[PDB]
Amino acid sequence: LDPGLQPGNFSADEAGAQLFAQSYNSSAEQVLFQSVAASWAHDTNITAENARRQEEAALLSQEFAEAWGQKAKELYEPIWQNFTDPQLRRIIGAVRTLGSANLPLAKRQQYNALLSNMSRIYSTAKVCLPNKTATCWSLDPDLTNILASSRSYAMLLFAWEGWHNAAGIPLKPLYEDFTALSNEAYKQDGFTDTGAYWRSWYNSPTFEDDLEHLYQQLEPLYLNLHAFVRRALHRRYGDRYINLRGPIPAHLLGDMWAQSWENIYDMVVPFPDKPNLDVTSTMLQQGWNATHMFRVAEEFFTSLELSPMPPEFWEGSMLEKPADGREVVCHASAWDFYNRKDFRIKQCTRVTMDQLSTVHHEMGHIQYYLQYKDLPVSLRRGANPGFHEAIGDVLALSVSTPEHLHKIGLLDRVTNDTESDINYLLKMALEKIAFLPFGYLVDQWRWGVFSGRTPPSRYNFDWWYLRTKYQGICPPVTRNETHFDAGAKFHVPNVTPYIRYFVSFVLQFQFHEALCKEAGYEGPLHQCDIYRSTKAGAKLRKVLQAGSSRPWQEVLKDMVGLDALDAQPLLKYFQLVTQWLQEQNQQNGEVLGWPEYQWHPPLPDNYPEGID
Ligand SMILES: *[C@@H]1O[C@H](CO)[C@@H](O[C@@H]2O[C@H](CO)[C@@H](O[C@@H]3O[C@H](CO)[C@@H](O)[C@H](O)[C@@H]3O)[C@H](O)[C@H]2NC(C)=O)[C@H](O)[C@H]1NC(C)=O
Ligand SMILES: CC[C@H](C)[C@H](NC(C)=O)C(=O)N[C@@H](Cc1ccc(O)cc1)C(=O)N[C@@H](Cc1ccc(O)cc1)P(=O)(O)O
Ligand SMILES: *[C@@H]1O[C@H](CO)[C@@H](O[C@@H]2O[C@H](CO)[C@@H](O)[C@H](O)[C@H]2NC(C)=O)[C@H](O)[C@H]1NC(C)=O
Ligand SMILES: *[C@@H]1O[C@H](CO[C@@H]2O[C@@H](C)[C@@H](O)[C@@H](O)[C@@H]2O)[C@@H](O)[C@H](O)[C@H]1NC(C)=O
Ligand SMILES: O=C(O)CSCC(=O)O
Ligand SMILES: [Cl-]
Ligand SMILES: [Zn+2]
Repeated sequence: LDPGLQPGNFSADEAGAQLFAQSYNSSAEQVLFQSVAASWAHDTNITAENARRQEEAALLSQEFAEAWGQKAKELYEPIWQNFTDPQLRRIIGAVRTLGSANLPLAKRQQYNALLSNMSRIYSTAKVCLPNKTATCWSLDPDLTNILASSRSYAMLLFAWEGWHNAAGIPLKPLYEDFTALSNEAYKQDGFTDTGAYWRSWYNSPTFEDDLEHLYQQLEPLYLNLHAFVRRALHRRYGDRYINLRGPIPAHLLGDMWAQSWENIYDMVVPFPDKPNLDVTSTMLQQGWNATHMFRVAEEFFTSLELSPMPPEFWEGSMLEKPADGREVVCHASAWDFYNRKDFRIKQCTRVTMDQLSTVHHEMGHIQYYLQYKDLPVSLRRGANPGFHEAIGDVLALSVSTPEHLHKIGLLDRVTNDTESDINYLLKMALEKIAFLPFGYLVDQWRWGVFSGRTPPSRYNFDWWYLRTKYQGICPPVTRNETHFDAGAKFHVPNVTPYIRYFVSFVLQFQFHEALCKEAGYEGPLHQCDIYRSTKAGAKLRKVLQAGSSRPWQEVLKDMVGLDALDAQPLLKYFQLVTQWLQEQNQQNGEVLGWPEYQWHPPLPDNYPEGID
């Protein structure tokens, strides 16, 4: 790539490996910077030239990783793993893994070009109306808003079917080629497949057993929530479109992927007439904008004596969807340019309660970057990716409490009684409990694809098996193997792992319990607010500053006092609504689960032409 960035002479000792690590990280910052810079230029401004520059930067990275990774094994292949320094062998281990740099140039370009094509197709896909193909809808905000607020079966379906056909179908041939190239690359590193590489980041010999054990404890909660919500949908949409012993049609839960259910809170509220805990209409009434939401988030972090967002963030970030007519990736993201200075968020922010927590979630990533920027490049990661995803969510739990919402002016009164307490915990259940099966299943699908279990001829078949098995949902229309419904979820074509979200959703409640203890708080865990707790903030600062220097299991014991992940804090948090939901399901004579697994709803009568 460039002589200055290539490695020189180092001895085959542990002492030389320390010198090797320092020279690697120094040159790496420059390589990562141009790569992240070119990705930013593309994702905020999607064109052919920016894609070309993106791919050109991707090649240089692979050239860098090859030279240093090849030189690492040359010097340290047999002797590494036997070093006394835990931090060193972690760094050296990551360096010898070349990834897509194991491929020849011809295949490197194919690998890099596929990523850009899959990314381009996903973010530029549109849904046009069939009769008057003029006003085509994008995913964000148009289809997102339709799925959130529309209560028309036909309209919801048209949006769901349109998006899955638009994104999915053209992605399939490209995703097949990527999977083969990805496996070829990571097999030369000694992994069975790419999936095995992804799972290794959690450095646990019994990882799949642990996750499976956690979900078994969490399944009863989802089953009761599922049943209760199914009953409410039955009353709304009727006996034809809802089967009380079958799976719920996947377009009715208020979300394109049915990943979180908060948008149907109004339909399923236990005790209505009380102050609406969805503060979205108040935000719009008071005139909240994107800039307000990020600053409200920032203030929460600084109240814990964590770092404020630097000048570069406010200068560089994209906090609203451009009105220039530009084509942008609207999926929210948090950016580290590896120059210990430039940090940014790219978000097509809408003024809504769930977006306010998304803002917190994205700012949690940034806060992480800010806390470990002084560490060496290889250690600028979370203890595991799940830690990175859980920081912003932990604070959001405090923020969402009716007491805190009152303090920031979004809720006029909170009568502390049993009925308000059930209203809130159900709302949080629709956000947190509903997601668990989806967070768990996405990577199970991908682990099967990478391992060869799920060939192209079974992509959709295996996707909907897992969707039905875990979420208890069915496709609102018939699907075959021309469709590729997994590709209609951002993370699949953008090749970024999803298991971190299941880990994060379990872990954020372990964190929340630990911080409320250190805040000196007592009483029900779901009414805790760590706002302005410098003591709780000093606990968070230490884990964030650790980065990836210490193994996540020991980092977790210093914080929570336990070696591993644990479902108890999550169960403790929700206990009251769990008992309440079981009570209600028994009184309604509900069947938990979906015994009629084959059932699918019929089409609307004049769909699509006529209904529009
Ligand atoms: C809303 O109502 C709930 C239910 O009554 C309140 O929970 C109760 O809060 C009080 C005061 O914080 C807790 O008192 C504490 O009890 C422990 C004993 O475990 C004691 O060591 C402390 O010194 C303190 O006296 C009480 O435990 C707690 N009840 C339960 C069942 O957890 C809640 O505080 C109310 N929320 C608001 C904002 O007023
Ligand atoms: C093109 C660069 C990426 C956008 C970025 N990488 C860098 C070096 O800034 C990155 O992976 N950021 C992670 C948050 C994250 C970052 C690092 C971690 O170790 C873990 C999480 C992130 O923003 N994830 C988001 C989803 C996402 C993930 C990857 C993308 O390319 C785009 C969006 P979120 O989970 O907040 O919905
Ligand atoms: C979007 O990217 C394109 C390039 O892919 C940018 O277009 C160039 O802009 C520079 C700077 O003004 C001009 O000198 C070039 O003539 C343009 N080239 C082409 C091919 O159009 C464009 O500026 C970017 N848009 C934004 C808002 O940054
Ligand atoms: C896959 O399905 C395609 C379209 O689906 C069919 O027609 C639409 C309008 C709906 O009525 C739906 O229920 C039907 O299944 C077919 O055109 C295509 O041939 C199918 N692909 C394969 C390989 O069979
Ligand atoms: O809602 C979020 O952003 C957190 S869950 C991850 C996802 O979006 O798929
Ligand atoms: Cl992950
Ligand atoms: Zn995230």
